[PDB]
Amino acid sequence: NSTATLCLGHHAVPNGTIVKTITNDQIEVTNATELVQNSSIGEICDSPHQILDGENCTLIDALLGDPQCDGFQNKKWDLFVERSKAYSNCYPYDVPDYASLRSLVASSGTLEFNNESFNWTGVTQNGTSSACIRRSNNSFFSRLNWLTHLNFKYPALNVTMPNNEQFDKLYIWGVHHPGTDKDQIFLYAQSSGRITVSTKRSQQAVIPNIGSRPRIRNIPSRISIYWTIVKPGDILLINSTGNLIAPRGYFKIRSGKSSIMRSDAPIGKCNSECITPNGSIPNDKPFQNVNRITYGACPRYVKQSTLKLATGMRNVPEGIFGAIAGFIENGWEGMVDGWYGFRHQNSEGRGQAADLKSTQAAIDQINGKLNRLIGKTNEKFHQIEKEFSEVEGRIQDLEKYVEDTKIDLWSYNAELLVALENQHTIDLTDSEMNKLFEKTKKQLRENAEDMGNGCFKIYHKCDNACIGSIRNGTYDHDVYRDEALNNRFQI
Amino acid sequence: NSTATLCLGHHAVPNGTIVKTITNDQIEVTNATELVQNSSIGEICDSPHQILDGENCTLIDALLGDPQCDGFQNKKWDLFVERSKAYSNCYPYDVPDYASLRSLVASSGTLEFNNESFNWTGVTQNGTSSACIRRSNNSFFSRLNWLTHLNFKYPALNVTMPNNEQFDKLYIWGVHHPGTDKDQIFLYAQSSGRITVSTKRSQQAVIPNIGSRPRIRNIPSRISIYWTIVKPGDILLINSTGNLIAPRGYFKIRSGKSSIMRSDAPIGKCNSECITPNGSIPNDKPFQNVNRITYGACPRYVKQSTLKLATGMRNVPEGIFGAIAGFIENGWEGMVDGWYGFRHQNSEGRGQAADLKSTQAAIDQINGKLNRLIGKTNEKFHQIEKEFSEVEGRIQDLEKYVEDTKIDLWSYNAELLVALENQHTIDLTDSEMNKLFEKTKKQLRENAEDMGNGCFKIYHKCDNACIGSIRNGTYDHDVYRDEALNNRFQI
Amino acid sequence: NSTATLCLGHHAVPNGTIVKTITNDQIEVTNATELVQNSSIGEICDSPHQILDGENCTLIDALLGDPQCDGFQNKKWDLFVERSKAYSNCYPYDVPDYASLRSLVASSGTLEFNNESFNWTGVTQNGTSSACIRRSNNSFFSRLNWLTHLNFKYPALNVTMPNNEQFDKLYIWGVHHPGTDKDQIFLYAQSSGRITVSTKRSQQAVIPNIGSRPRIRNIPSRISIYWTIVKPGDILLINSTGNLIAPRGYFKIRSGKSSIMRSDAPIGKCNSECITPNGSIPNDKPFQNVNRITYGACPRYVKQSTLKLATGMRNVPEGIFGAIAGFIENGWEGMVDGWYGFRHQNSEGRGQAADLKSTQAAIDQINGKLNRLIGKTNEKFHQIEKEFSEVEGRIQDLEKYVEDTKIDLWSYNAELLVALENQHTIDLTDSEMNKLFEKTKKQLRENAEDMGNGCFKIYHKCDNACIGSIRNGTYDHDVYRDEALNNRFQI
Ligand SMILES: *[C@@H]1O[C@H](CO)[C@@H](O[C@@H]2O[C@H](CO)[C@@H](O)[C@H](O)[C@H]2NC(C)=O)[C@H](O)[C@H]1NC(C)=O
Ligand SMILES: *[C@@H]1O[C@H](CO)[C@@H](O[C@@H]2O[C@H](CO)[C@@H](O)[C@H](O)[C@H]2NC(C)=O)[C@H](O)[C@H]1NC(C)=O
Ligand SMILES: *[C@@H]1O[C@H](CO)[C@@H](O[C@@H]2O[C@H](CO)[C@@H](O)[C@H](O)[C@H]2NC(C)=O)[C@H](O)[C@H]1NC(C)=O
Ligand SMILES: *[C@@H]1O[C@H](CO)[C@@H](O)[C@H](O)[C@H]1NC(C)=O
Ligand SMILES: *[C@@H]1O[C@H](CO)[C@@H](O)[C@H](O)[C@H]1NC(C)=O
Ligand SMILES: *[C@@H]1O[C@H](CO)[C@@H](O)[C@H](O)[C@H]1NC(C)=O
Ligand SMILES: *[C@@H]1O[C@H](CO)[C@@H](O)[C@H](O)[C@H]1NC(C)=O
Ligand SMILES: *[C@@H]1O[C@H](CO)[C@@H](O)[C@H](O)[C@H]1NC(C)=O
Ligand SMILES: *[C@@H]1O[C@H](CO)[C@@H](O)[C@H](O)[C@H]1NC(C)=O
Ligand SMILES: *[C@@H]1O[C@H](CO)[C@@H](O)[C@H](O)[C@H]1NC(C)=O
Ligand SMILES: *[C@@H]1O[C@H](CO)[C@@H](O)[C@H](O)[C@H]1NC(C)=O
Ligand SMILES: *[C@@H]1O[C@H](CO)[C@@H](O)[C@H](O)[C@H]1NC(C)=O
Ligand SMILES: *[C@@H]1O[C@H](CO)[C@@H](O)[C@H](O)[C@H]1NC(C)=O
Ligand SMILES: *[C@@H]1O[C@H](CO)[C@@H](O)[C@H](O)[C@H]1NC(C)=O
Ligand SMILES: *[C@@H]1O[C@H](CO)[C@@H](O)[C@H](O)[C@H]1NC(C)=O
Ligand SMILES: *[C@@H]1O[C@H](CO)[C@@H](O)[C@H](O)[C@H]1NC(C)=O
Ligand SMILES: *[C@@H]1O[C@H](CO)[C@@H](O)[C@H](O)[C@H]1NC(C)=O
Ligand SMILES: *[C@@H]1O[C@H](CO)[C@@H](O)[C@H](O)[C@H]1NC(C)=O
Ligand SMILES: *[C@@H]1O[C@H](CO)[C@@H](O)[C@H](O)[C@H]1NC(C)=O
Ligand SMILES: *[C@@H]1O[C@H](CO)[C@@H](O)[C@H](O)[C@H]1NC(C)=O
Ligand SMILES: *[C@@H]1O[C@H](CO)[C@@H](O)[C@H](O)[C@H]1NC(C)=O
Ligand SMILES: *[C@@H]1O[C@H](CO)[C@@H](O)[C@H](O)[C@H]1NC(C)=O
Ligand SMILES: *[C@@H]1O[C@H](CO)[C@@H](O)[C@H](O)[C@H]1NC(C)=O
Ligand SMILES: *[C@@H]1O[C@H](CO)[C@@H](O)[C@H](O)[C@H]1NC(C)=O
Repeated sequence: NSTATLCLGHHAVPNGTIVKTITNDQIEVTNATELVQNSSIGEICDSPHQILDGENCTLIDALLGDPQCDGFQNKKWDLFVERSKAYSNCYPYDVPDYASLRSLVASSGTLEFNNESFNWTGVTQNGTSSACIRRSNNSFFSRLNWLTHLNFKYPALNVTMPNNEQFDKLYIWGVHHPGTDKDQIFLYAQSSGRITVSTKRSQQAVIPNIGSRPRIRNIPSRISIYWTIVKPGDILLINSTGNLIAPRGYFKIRSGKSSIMRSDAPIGKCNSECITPNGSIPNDKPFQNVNRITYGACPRYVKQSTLKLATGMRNVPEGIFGAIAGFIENGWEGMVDGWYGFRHQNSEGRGQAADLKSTQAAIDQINGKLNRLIGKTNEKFHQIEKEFSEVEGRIQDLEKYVEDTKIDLWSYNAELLVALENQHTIDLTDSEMNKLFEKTKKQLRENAEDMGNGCFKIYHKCDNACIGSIRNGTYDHDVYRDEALNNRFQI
Repeated sequence: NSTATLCLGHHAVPNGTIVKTITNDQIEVTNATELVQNSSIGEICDSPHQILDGENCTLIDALLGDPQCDGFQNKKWDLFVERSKAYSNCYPYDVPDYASLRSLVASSGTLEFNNESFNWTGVTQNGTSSACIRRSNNSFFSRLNWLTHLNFKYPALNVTMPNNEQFDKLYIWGVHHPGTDKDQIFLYAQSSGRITVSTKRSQQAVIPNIGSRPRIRNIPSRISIYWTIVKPGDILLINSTGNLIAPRGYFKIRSGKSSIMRSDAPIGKCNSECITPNGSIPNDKPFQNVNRITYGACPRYVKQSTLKLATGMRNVPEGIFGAIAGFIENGWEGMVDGWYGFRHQNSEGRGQAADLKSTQAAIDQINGKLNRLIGKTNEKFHQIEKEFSEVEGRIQDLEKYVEDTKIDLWSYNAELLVALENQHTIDLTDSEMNKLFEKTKKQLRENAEDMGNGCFKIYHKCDNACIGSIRNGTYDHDVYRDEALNNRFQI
Repeated sequence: NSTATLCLGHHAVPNGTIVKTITNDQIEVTNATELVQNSSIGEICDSPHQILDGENCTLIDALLGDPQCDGFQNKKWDLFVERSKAYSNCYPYDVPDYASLRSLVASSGTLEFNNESFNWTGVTQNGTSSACIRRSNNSFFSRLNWLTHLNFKYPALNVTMPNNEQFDKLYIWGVHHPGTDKDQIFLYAQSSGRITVSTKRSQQAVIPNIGSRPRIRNIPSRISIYWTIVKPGDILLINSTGNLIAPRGYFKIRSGKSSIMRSDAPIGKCNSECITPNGSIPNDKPFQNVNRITYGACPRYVKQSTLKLATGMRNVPEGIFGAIAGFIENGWEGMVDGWYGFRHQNSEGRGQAADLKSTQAAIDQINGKLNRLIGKTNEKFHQIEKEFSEVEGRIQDLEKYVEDTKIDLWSYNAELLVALENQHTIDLTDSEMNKLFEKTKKQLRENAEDMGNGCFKIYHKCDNACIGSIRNGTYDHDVYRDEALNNRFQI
């Protein structure tokens, strides 16, 4: 009562959160934040990326000109979205290395088509069919020109088209495989058939194959689709003695941030940077567990479903410096205006006051970590395919291995980051507590002794103004030293 | 002698181990554990994975039905093991994209075969040869049907088989390349030859090639092998005007954890989760240096041959807090019952006692690290090939680049992990020493002074019970304070 | 004046450097070092790697024997350098899977050619042309043998060459595609044409294709190039009924550290381990931002343009322990002979002296980090291509994805490394300051008090020798204790 008590302490909360550290699988901190995005809003937002809903059409079909896809002529996109309900409703076709054509078009991001006046003298043009109905009338692929005999003849062709432009030209064309020699003759006069299209730096030579294939919408014949790119100064040369499905011009081909994604998520009227096939996801967090397939500024895909980053000190209700959860027995739930503070007992009563500077010092360091982690995601656009409908073997093994390797390495980085950061956050908060204790100890000089539990026995009368002077660093120890020394060193 | 001495200290061992840290390439700790598995027991354990020793046969040969491999019919496996002594002893064949077929079968993990009744009217069946001897009699691939002319004719074929099942069908078939036009005629009547097998979504068209190839076991002709997968609702259509080696049915194809590995390690009767081509390896450690090729729950392959994780404090025989290898000059080899402790000298003699709580605190943190690192390996099954017998160029460059990239990134993670963990382990053990010293200092209050080497000069008579009271935290400093103050502050 | 003052402190500089840490985006340290190499000297040094400047020739052209490339016969290289000004000046040719052939030759690293005596009876040899002029005379590819009819006939060929050597043989050959049936007849008698070259383990069957292609230097015909590798015990068998461009022997094929790089950097007379297409770069730093394409012992490519590693303490002009930028208000710019030191004031004046041991302790730890980071780069030779002139789709997507994945993971490692190291460097330097303060405090025992700003009020007369005794650890506190106690505990 000719003394006072001044206790240093830290807050605590009733609702702590369990986090992982380097040394401990489960340690409770006052607060934490989730680093793995685990949910989607279920819609693909139409902003800020130019979305193109394929709806009933695949990219290839819109490219070829299946009547169902006429509304897609000359469209551009940042992301083309293919629905699984999609289906082709024209002449049956295949594409050798389909995936590569789909990819290069997707990545180009435009269906811009220019018509070119090819010299088809000696042949019938605009071939038409019952399996490809447009406006209730028999039609064909809008971008392709089906050549047939004219007056029962079909001469050799040797037509050229030069690229005298400042850009690349993308040609799409194909070969017809009739189901019967009857049809071969009926359509092309001759029995055989041969197609050869060349440039200065390439040649693709195709030999038709008459034969039966299982009928698709009642058609047993097939078209095989091919592409060739012609650069400025180069020339397209197309030779044919049969079966040639002719281009009507070229597609502009670009390089940019365009791509394509398989999804059945509906398009919504909203704005979100990151798109997955499950829908758009917020990109505030650095990691996500929604889908390895993403487009835009996205958190990185990891295996974990949750990773909590501590944003507060260890919670001790009721560190390397040994203050928090050490010589200070527990935290103060009644301290809600700061993280660290003072409790005192003197002649005028018992009080509690937060220390702002130590509180702010810890908060700033924690916000420093958050600043490095939150809202810093990176943009990816066209990548590789990561889900597959058919067995292909080698190349598919490689593609899957690459993505699995990547994911394990990112999942490792995420796990280690959080464990290291959390160990460090618990240590820095213990350190700020220790610094406050140490600073106060030095202030008191010979006027007080450390009771070993964060409390100082102050060996002189110390009213509220006196305690206040200690808390704001204006305590003059010389004023009380004589009083304190006599109380300390007596019998 | 009207005083006592109490010294704080830590153990040390005669046999220290050198580890790496962030700041030091070679620092000695009391104990460490090896994180890189560097040895195999030389055998592939037959448990707990279903092992299939190919012995004399490659997977493809067991698939085709080389008489040598009859015992393999309809077998399943988790891991198929190909021996290098393996060799084919039937009709000479090649497979275009051999590696992809080998892969998809390996990954499927079953040789389950169902026979199908194909309508081969107009042809001779069960063709047979001298290069493929079964039961001492001329035979052929058990799963293939060699068609030849019947009565010197060989009509067009147009046979269908539909998939009306709930699963995929895998068809294996092939084309015969006779060495002479003589043989072409002798076998198939006609001079030419043509094979076309189709589904609703595919077509593979093959044209035979008569010609001589260097004789393998005296045969200059060859079979080329092909495969096609037919899904539910789809149909196989096979057209042929020559040279068709016919399937006798389909293989069930599955998806699972199956794979294949090249090794000459004998199969042992033992249980081990992780298999390498050198033999099975323990998977307690997180890393391994045995082989980049693995199967099962395996440590990750890294380049280092050794990485030691400190599991004890710095060894100081004869840190950031400056206690261990700092103001405490050395450790105590005579302390074998704890890591940290007390030595005293008083009127009753000199003694040493371990402090359990500080010892346990360091041990728990170290076990926390071990828990994150030991026995936590991850399962990989079918991957990519990582050793190659032939030059292939581009794709092989990519496969090698991917694995080399992966390995360097894991080797980096391993190196950094151990350096960080070791720096931290040395620091946390120094910290526990410091906390014990600090706690003891506070206990003694004004009754003792810090001599600067971890020892306290206690300024009062302190018998064994008194020293004991300090060690178990029951020391009442008020009892001795008058005695201590008078001894401290005299002349 | 019956007292002295002894202040503990650390240096500071006028020219600090901003670095990143875990908790702070911008913190000033006394010194830092750059970890990202951002510049090239613009030349490719001809040492210590054997450089081969392709100059006007591509690797393939030197391989085939384009007259322009005669000087390259049988050359070896560590790194072949292709110039963009390069051009072919012989018979127009293409290579299917050009990139794979270029790669395997590059990786082999030799143009060693042995001539082989093939039995070409029944044919004319040494075919020659106007598009391939050597010594002012019509010539051909030096390594190829253009076969034509002899006396208007051209029999079937069935020539063998066996590998009875201890090494692999690499055969290069090709097929001629005449522009007219006229030329086909003129050159090869027959109308058709067929080439089939085989080994015991392979067969490549080619069918020529008569037709027009856009003329390259006035030639509309083309040669297609192929390769086959024959191992010891195996045999080359080449059948042909037309159009065969024959090999004149084989290339030795090796395995080693050879590769190829596209660059327009001039070759310089200098020595540098690391080569990029921009020129050689120093490899002292662990990372580089110059080019993802490298050869030799190179720093790793990362995205950042700069990463500064702190090599000094926090700069405080005018940490977890709270000494530097904590209870010590600022550093001393006037201390240029050490990092930590003593300032005193006594009867004889005011002085400053560096403490070497604490200075050396921090410097050693920092050099420990530098030793792990500086001059430890790793050797890579032949890798994958990373820049592309044509759209290819799938495989190119995979190659680009792999490199982009790798780069992001290394850029992550670099960013985290520096942030962790810097946080730790700032903390260890604060720790050394704290240890020095703590050690000094203990030395002084009851003779001094901590004023709270790193300074001790020493309560006795302490001349220069006395202060000196404190700095070199020979201070005997017992000598002054009576004097000090009386001054401390008075009124
Ligand atoms: C080969 O066989 C298939 C199936 O038996 C034939 O295709 C069928 O043709 C009939 C008309 O005769 C159609 O009604 C069926 O719908 C077809 N089935 C399928 C699965 O496409 C085919 O015509 C035969 N080939 C030849 C040349 O006759
Ligand atoms: C092409 O040449 C090869 C090798 O000279 C011939 O193959 C040989 O045929 C004889 C029989 O006449 C066998 O005894 C040899 O063992 C064969 N050698 C090899 C390497 O296979 C082949 O017959 C020739 N082609 C033709 C059509 O006669
Ligand atoms: C196919 O057309 C091309 C271009 O019209 C022809 O190639 C030209 O041939 C003339 C000679 O008649 C040359 O002067 C031109 O330089 C050639 N142009 C190109 C682009 O190569 C080609 O001859 C035609 N095919 C046939 C069989 O006549
Ligand atoms: C703890 O409770 C408070 C008050 O209800 C709340 O604001 C805070 O978010 C809670 N913390 C956690 C981690 O849920
Ligand atoms: C928990 O931490 C996060 C991140 O700093 C913050 O947004 C949230 O407000 C905190 N919760 C409380 C109750 O302070
Ligand atoms: C898509 O096709 C379905 C039939 O499969 C049809 O009902 C629907 O109206 C089509 N949608 C559009 C936009 O054409
Ligand atoms: C074919 O149809 C297109 C438009 O559908 C037309 O521009 C073109 O002139 C037609 N060709 C012929 C030969 O009539
Ligand atoms: C393929 O089979 C059908 C039925 O005979 C028919 O297209 C034809 O006969 C066969 N192909 C050839 C090239 O003869
Ligand atoms: C996203 O879709 C995948 C299937 O493509 C599914 O496995 C995953 O659970 C989905 N995620 C969410 C959050 O719905
Ligand atoms: C320090 O506390 C005393 C006591 O209440 C007060 O009078 C004084 O204004 C404070 N000083 C500062 C700088 O706030
Ligand atoms: C040190 O020696 C003891 C006793 O022989 C032994 O148990 C221990 O394993 C040794 N430590 C090392 C790292 O070898
Ligand atoms: C060394 O550490 C390992 C891991 O904690 C432990 O298994 C072993 O018993 C330790 N050795 C000694 C001698 O304590
Ligand atoms: C495997 O083949 C060798 C001959 O190459 C033979 O000696 C051995 O008995 C065969 N093993 C089996 C299991 O058939
Ligand atoms: C061919 O042999 C199999 C069994 O080896 C038999 O089931 C089949 O009936 C035979 N075919 C003919 C046409 O005899
Ligand atoms: C290939 O060479 C041999 C020997 O003459 C024979 O098979 C045939 O004559 C050649 N091929 C063709 C298609 O003529
Ligand atoms: C495992 O096999 C590889 C060769 O495939 C060899 O380089 C390596 O040394 C072997 N490891 C052991 C531990 O035997
Ligand atoms: C503390 O030590 C004293 C002295 O030996 C002993 O009597 C007492 O039982 C100890 N207290 C505890 C709680 O063990
Ligand atoms: C600071 O200045 C000194 C003297 O000019 C110089 O040697 C040193 O390199 C400078 N530090 C930096 C980081 O530029
Ligand atoms: C800065 O640090 C680097 C690396 O230790 C060193 O080379 C350089 O001399 C230092 N600069 C000064 C001025 O000490
Ligand atoms: C390379 O070709 C150019 C013409 O394109 C020529 O001027 C130059 O002399 C050539 N250089 C060599 C080394 O042949
Ligand atoms: C073809 O030319 C080469 C050298 O240019 C010569 O060795 C060879 O004998 C010639 N061939 C003939 C058939 O003259
Ligand atoms: C290709 O076109 C040109 C011009 O007629 C010529 O080479 C030939 O007629 C065509 N090809 C065939 C195989 O007829
Ligand atoms: C190196 O070359 C690349 C283009 O290949 C260029 O983007 C980069 O800026 C160059 N780097 C330097 C340091 O010149
Ligand atoms: C310590 O300092 C004193 C005072 O100058 C000096 O006489 C003595 O030689 C020093 N001791 C050592 C070991 O350098």
